[PDB]
Amino acid sequence: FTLIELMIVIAIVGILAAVALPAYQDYTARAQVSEAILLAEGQKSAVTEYYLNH
Amino acid sequence: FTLIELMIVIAIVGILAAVALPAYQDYTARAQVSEAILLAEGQKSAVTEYYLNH
Repeated sequence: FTLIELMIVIAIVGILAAVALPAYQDYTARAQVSEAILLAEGQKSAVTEYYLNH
Repeated sequence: FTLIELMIVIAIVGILAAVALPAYQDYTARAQVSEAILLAEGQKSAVTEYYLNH
């Protein structure tokens, strides 16, 4: 019944390859989001300039 | 599967070195343009003078 001990090791592996990964689709998003942040930044200038001029 | 976390960091780097640079060929232009602005300025004088005289 080391087999159990085995099947234990199996069992603990059994419920070890499921739901043990939080928030990574969450995390990639941030950067994937933040990528979008990276772009309109330059627009701020003429926006300011417009506000600056006007 | 920190490898994922790794490959995530890779992945987020993956789509991080592409299209994250707005409008700079746009911006250089302005000055590159504005350089051209700098020159004919002096012509305005005799232009005025011509208008001034005449």
